Amino acid sequence: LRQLIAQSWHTDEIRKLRPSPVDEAKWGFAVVENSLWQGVPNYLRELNEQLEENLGYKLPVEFVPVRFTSWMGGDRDGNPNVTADITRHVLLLSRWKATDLFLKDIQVLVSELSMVEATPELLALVGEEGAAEPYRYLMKNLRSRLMATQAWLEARLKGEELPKPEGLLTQNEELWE
Amino acid sequence: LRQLIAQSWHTDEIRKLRPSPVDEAKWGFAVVENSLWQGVPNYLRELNEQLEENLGYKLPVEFVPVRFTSWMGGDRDGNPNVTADITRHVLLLSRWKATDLFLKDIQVLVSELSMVEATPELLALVGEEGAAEPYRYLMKNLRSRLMATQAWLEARLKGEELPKPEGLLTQNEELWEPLYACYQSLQACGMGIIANGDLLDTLRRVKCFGVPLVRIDIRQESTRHTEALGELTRYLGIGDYESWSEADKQAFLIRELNSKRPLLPRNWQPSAETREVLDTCQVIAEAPQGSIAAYVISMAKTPSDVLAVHLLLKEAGIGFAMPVAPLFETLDDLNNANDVMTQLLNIDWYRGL
Amino acid sequence: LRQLIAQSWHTDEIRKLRPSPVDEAKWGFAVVENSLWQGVPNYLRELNEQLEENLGYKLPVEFVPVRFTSWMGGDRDGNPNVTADITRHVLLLSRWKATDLFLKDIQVLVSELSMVEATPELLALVGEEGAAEPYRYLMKNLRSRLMATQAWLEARLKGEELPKPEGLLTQNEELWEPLYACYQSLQACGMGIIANGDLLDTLRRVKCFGVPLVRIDIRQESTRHTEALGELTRYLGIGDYESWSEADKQAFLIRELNSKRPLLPRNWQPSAETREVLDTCQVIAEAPQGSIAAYVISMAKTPSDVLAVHLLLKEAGIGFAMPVAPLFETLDDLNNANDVMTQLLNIDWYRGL
Ligand SMILES: [Mn+2]
Ligand SMILES: [Mn+2]
Repeated sequence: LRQLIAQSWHTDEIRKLRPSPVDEAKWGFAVVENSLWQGVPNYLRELNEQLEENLGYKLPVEFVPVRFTSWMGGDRDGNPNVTADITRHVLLLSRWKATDLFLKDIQVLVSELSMVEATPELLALVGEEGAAEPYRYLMKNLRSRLMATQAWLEARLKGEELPKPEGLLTQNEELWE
Repeated sequence: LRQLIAQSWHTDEIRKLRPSPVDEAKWGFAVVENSLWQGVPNYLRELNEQLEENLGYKLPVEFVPVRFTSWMGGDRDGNPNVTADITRHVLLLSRWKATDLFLKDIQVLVSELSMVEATPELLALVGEEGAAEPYRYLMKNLRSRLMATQAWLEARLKGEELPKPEGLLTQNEELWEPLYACYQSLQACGMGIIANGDLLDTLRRVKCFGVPLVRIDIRQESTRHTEALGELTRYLGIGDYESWSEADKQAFLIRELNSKRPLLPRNWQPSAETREVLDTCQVIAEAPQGSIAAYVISMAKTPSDVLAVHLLLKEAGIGFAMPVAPLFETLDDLNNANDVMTQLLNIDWYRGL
Repeated sequence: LRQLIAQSWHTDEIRKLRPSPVDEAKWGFAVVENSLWQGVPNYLRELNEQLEENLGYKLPVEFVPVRFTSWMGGDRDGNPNVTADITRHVLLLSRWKATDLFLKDIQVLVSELSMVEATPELLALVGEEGAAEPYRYLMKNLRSRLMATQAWLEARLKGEELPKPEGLLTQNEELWEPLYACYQSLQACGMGIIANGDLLDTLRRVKCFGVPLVRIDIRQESTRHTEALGELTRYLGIGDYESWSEADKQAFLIRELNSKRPLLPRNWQPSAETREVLDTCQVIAEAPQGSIAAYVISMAKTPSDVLAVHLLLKEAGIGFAMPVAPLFETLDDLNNANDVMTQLLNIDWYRGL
């Protein structure tokens, strides 16, 4: 506690210059990772435990009633600094950050899913090659697919144009499935 | 809790095959990161708080009395699977892992050291360019330096040979130095509490774990050294070392240990066993100083047993003094141990080495 | 003609600085490509047409009696600027240039060998894949193989170290073989006239110039070898070679030439001069066999002069028998020459080497 307080008294930072839409877009990523990332799923577990306790049923797995959106790098009402270039940029950055957070989730999954008992349907979906570590297989495929798109956006962020990898992620269905 | 237990009941893994020295070397890295990494520095804080409370003084920052070492990928006593190639490999892997753990420490430091108040000495050390974010500067330099060496070892691990980057890390002094500089200014400039926090922890970990992460120890039986040196002598037509009495072996060993002309034939054809003894000393010699803690000689029975490894290491080209240790592990060897070392210390050459 | 003359009156270049061994090595490549490259094969065709006309027979295709060699970047007699580093460099450059000239020959061949009629033996040698354009196949393979080695030497020339490609060219046999296979089928399959045209020319150039382009010769004074071997002996505490009478020098040299234990200290500190003598033999030894034609010993006066270089080369690690040649260049040395060689041939060890 004394360390942490001291940090704040001595860790002084003070913008000298007006923040920019990217900076403000970045603070929202900070809120997303330090609180919403754990917060949403917990909210959904509690809500589900309560439904079943009090009413007798749980919402189906496919039903996620919450969605977060941001106006950062999207709102130009009255703001000349939020240009189409900035939005383009911020749009990319979000994708980069989702890749960052989704990799941490996928790593965990790649190591904890050592189950070998699987369904015809799931086995079919892999059929041989990784049919001796099925769930792990599908998590390893996704891991590469995420790592590929990450690589591509770090280039675009940098200003380089280069074709997009075969497993570029663009839709949620690609992670969901 | 139910999730965690379920994992264990369903997460079944069972080796199908004999683990390998790399695997066992890997479990030790797992112990290092899941427990020793936090454990050592805490042990050192508590010990320090107690010294000062009960006795009135704290040990100085530069004094880290604990060091961890591993025999994994270092002990070949009785184990044909621990080859000089494996040790080479494991030696590299440790360095890779230290880079991994040291980066996590350095990242933290790069963001929390936003202090701008610094000392003449520290400012000098950066002087302009980063003289507007001094401590951060030195942590960013180290970050690159670590990232560079990491990159290099992931290639070597892979089997690729490519020159080493300008900021390749090989010694603990290279991590110590900058880190210690920040500590000093922060104390000097009134930021004691920040200095004695995560910096202190990384400081202590450098000396406790450092560059190699965990130094290894090499261990081979005495018999194996006698055979390598016997095959060598017969090839040179000098005689047969494993037939000579012990006074002759020491005679031969002291003569060669003092000799300036080499003995190991440049392009020789030994047997598998001998080559292994010879290659292992080449790894020791090839490895950065401070990677290898000691050469242990299991089954040591006489003074020539210890002198034998000093000869081989000399032949392997080694620039520093490697601690050799006889391992007495029989009632008679224990019984004879004292006699064996008083003779060894009576040899003037040994005593000064 | 007026253009060409004008060029010379206005194209003035004048060295401002002393040329370097590389520059002089380069002028020899200029002679090789502007005149020897066409000249040798023409000399061989005329000589062959004459043999058959006047005597009734032609020499066999495998017999190329001419070979060109250069002393450029090989002769250090009296020249401090020709260092072992320069020779290493020039040795590489020659290989680069042979790749350059051999590609021009191979391109021609890749397009003109559209013949599809081939022999069992040749078809076997390709068997499918390129069995629908056989001769072209083998010329395309060689083309890549040459292009690969070219790439590798342009890096080494540049100072970069990177492993060598699978199809690195080092011997003339590697160019000869495929080329000779095509010749054989073309003769066998009725395409004599095509075989005896540009293929014949490249065939003869491989043996006349080959992989190294022009083998070099190394040349150092005898005195320099005596000093290197004197400094060595004093360091080992054996004595001082440049004081021993000639019978003692031969004694010492024959003993060591037969010895199985090395003599050159692994990490030694000689003087500049000695190191140069030692490094040069390491280049010779390091270089592919057939790059170096001979070691010439200017100022050779006694049998130990020749034996001295065989000892150094042995110490440098050399796997083949390098032709050593005494250079007698004084009236007395000429006068004593015969005596010097009859003693050398009376040494049984020398005679069989
Ligand atoms: Mn034992
Ligand atoms: Mn002369």
